[PDB]
Amino acid sequence: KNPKSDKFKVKRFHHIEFWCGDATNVARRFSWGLGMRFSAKSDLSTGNMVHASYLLTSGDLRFLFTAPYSPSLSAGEIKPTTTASIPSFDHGSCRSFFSSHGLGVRAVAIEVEDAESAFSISVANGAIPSSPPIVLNEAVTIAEVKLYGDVVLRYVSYKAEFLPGFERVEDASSFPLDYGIRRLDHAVGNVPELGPALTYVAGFTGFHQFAEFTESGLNSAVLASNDEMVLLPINEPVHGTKRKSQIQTYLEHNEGAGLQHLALMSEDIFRTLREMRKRSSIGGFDFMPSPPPTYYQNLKKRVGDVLSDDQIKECEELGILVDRDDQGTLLQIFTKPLGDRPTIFIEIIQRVGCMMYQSGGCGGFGKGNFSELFKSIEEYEK
Amino acid sequence: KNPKSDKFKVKRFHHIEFWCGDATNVARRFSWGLGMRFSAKSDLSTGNMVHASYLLTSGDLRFLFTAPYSPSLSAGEIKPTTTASIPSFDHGSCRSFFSSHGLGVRAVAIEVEDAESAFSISVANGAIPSSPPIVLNEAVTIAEVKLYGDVVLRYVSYKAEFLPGFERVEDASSFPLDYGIRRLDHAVGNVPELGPALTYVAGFTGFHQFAEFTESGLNSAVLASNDEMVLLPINEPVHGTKRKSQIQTYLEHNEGAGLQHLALMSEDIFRTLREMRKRSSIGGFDFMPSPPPTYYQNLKKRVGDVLSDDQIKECEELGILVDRDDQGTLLQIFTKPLGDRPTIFIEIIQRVGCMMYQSGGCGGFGKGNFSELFKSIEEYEK
Ligand SMILES: CCCCCn1ccc2c(C(=O)Nc3nnnn3C)ccnc21
Ligand SMILES: CCCCCn1ccc2c(C(=O)Nc3nnnn3C)ccnc21
Ligand SMILES: [Co+2]
Ligand SMILES: [Co+2]
Repeated sequence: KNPKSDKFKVKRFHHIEFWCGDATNVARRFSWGLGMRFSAKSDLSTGNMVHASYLLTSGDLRFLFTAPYSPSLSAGEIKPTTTASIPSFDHGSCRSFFSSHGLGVRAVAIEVEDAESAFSISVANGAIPSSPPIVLNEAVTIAEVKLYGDVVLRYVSYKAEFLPGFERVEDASSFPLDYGIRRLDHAVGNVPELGPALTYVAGFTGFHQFAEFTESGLNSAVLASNDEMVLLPINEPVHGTKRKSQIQTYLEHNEGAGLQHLALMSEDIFRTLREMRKRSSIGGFDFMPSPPPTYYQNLKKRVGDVLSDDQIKECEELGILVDRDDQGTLLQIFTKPLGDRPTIFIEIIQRVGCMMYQSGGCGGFGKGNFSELFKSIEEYEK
Repeated sequence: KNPKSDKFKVKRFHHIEFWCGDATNVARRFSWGLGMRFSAKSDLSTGNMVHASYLLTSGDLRFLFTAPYSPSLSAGEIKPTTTASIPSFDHGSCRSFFSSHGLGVRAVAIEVEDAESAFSISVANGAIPSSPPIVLNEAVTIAEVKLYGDVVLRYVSYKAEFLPGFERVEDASSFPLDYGIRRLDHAVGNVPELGPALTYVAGFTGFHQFAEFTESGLNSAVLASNDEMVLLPINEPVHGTKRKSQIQTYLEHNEGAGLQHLALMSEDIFRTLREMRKRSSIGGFDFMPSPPPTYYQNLKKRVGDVLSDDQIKECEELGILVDRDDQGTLLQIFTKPLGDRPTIFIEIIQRVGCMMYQSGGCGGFGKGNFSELFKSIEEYEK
């Protein structure tokens, strides 16, 4: 059941912002590893004396990488006179975030009808303000509230081309990489306690529970906007298990709550994973270990309806996971952590079914793969 | 004249250590961009709870990228019980370095006969101690003194395979990239005052002046070991010029003195630059703007002895600079800055001449290219 209870008009995921120590090196690694184009910049060359910000795009997916310059470059500025293109940026907050968490997502940004209204309604409904609404060049409004840990939910609204003060990247520097990724499907937080986290976020957004999960080491639940295109799962650890909770491992290495993974939808997950796997050892991203061939021997018994044995053969080569709802089927795979710490990682997914356009969350989030991978591992020892 | 006055036995450049916020992303970017192999690691997976360190190699060139983990992972350790593999590492020093300078070189490491003797003699001769000699697994001794700014000169000596506690990288993760780079040729510091800097470094090493330079915006001089294989140039700015000194720009954006560039010798600079230029826009390194065709039209008049017109044609395609000594010829090119700030960059070089092996510094360091590039620019306006 979908009570359609959003307290303000939400459209789509807009962008994800990473706070880095060096935005250049992270952005170039991600660009090559994920096949994203360099599409906009705000930095010294555009007159920004405060922060360096580089935008990568693939389809509708927008990854922003930001790092501070020396505060000495902008010591004479005040907020009214700032050369920053993102007004919520703060040297001290950014350095504190990165020193505490390492490389990670600072902002999950959603496009709304009216960012000032969204901020006002959010705060009136319990949200903790982070950055008040600010109008950029009478064209875009941006506002931020706290989501979990040091991650903020960022509202962006446009009157009528990322942000004012960002310049389009010249095509000689913008190589048209594309491995098939097209949009952000969901963004998942890890927190120490799920109940209070859900009550807080659902409280100021009005997002409704879409799904929920629960020996796997976690409990989780998914918050969703009215049309269920903005999906915000949250995990908490389950203590006492023989194998230690990876949610707890995350919290320890991340120094508390934060964004656990970003799921990126591909229009052709086989092409995406072929392209990403070719680059894993030459600057790209590594993938989690493949499931045993038992898992794929069982796959015919569960999705032989949807995938040909040739297409299942291809899943086995690429190490792709498959799960199935009563409503749709999900193809998914997980990278190893994106940086030094065993914290944030990326999920590549593709959904089949729920045609009306495709409805959000078609096929779920892969809950069934906990059991079937444990079963497949038991069957391999044989 | 070479007074051969080293106060201790110096062998060769051993490695360069970068202090990063995320070693993973910088190391993968550098590996792809420069064609270096992932060859050793010390991190969580090897039991290091303190820092993540990844070693890249090409020929004899060794680039080390290190970042701190959360201090909470190692809060119960003390120096006698540390899981760090580099004993000079300190969470606070590393975070302070990176927050102040951004991505940069922390250590210029040279292999010596006896690192404890080298440290003792250095300090007895005015060096500022940074990390006392420490014996690792009765196999390697490491010690550090201050060089300039927050950069240290690191001594390493081996009794009889990077460092103890580092593990060789498994070949499945170690892709054998190689674009022709073979060793570090020289490493250059920028300081506010050259005299005191030279007096300090030459004082504790006994390195002798190899060369010196001086409207270009700087004054410089080169310190060299007995056989002139360890070359340590130092630059200071020249104020008042119409165009602002890039040495001064460095000092402002770096928050003081530091390492300006690393010159990497290639066994085939044409292959190296073809390979690096192919990757500039897909995660690698960008190069400084090419000199005008006038520069190459003049090149026949100065090195037509050494390079065929076909080989000069190839320099023009790749944007390679050429300078010439009375003793040898130098091919060189410069990258754009390696990170967000206009601070550290890389030079690719190849030397021809001075065959005995090749003697160090053959062809100089390119001083003649200041005039000839200014001349070539004047001739292009035509
Ligand atoms: C034993 C590992 C085998 C794969 C099990 N496995 C299945 C899904 C999944 C997610 C994930 O994608 N979780 C999510 N995404 N949105 N909501 N949630 C809760 C993250 C980490 N391991 C996962
Ligand atoms: C106007 C720019 C045209 C190139 C002029 N140009 C010639 C050499 C050079 C170095 C360099 O390599 N300097 C060095 N290396 N070792 N010692 N020194 C002093 C660094 C930056 N621009 C340089
Ligand atoms: Co997921
Ligand atoms: Co040089």
